[PDB]
Amino acid sequence: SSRLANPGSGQIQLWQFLLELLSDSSNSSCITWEGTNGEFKMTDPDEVARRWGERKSKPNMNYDKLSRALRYYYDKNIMTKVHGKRYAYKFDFHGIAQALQP
Amino acid sequence: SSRLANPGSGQIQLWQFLLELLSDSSNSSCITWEGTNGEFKMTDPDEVARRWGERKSKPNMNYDKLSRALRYYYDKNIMTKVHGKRYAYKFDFHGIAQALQP
Repeated sequence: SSRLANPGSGQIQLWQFLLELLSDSSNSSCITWEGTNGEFKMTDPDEVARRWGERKSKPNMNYDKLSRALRYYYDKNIMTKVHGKRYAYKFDFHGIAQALQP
Repeated sequence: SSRLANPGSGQIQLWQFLLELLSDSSNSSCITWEGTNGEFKMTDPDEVARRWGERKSKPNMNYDKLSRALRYYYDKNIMTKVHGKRYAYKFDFHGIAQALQP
């Protein structure tokens, strides 16, 4: 259900889009690794939502909606919110490993 | 250099082979998640090496050699050994995320 797409594809899912941005340190002004395995923070959440909007060509993509989509992963063992930090989330390797299986 | 292959492929790299086994809990008698994001343990290292040997059709694959190949990741920000535990290693999300990029 949460499935691997081709990198840079329009069909990519949000979890894998975020990993794509994280994997290039040059994006750190909008999204960056925290340092603690799998934790990341959106230093510019609106720019993250803008870029997700552009990838998906969804009009009116905004942080309200991105945060709704992000909420959907908390049940899927893909990601959780990090409490006490601003715009901070943590990937779950255990759900991510399955996402790479057929 | 550490690159994504097709699941179940003979051309798969060791890091992704291990994730494949981890992703199916039924393999826990030889290899299983520890619970702490990305940490895993080989409950039967010889059976892990046997299965890697079978995938790769390498004769005389054994734990000595697997542990040599595993050593190669400690420089690549893919994996490190967990000290104080038996046959225990930890994936690094930061190197794994790049492994999914072109």
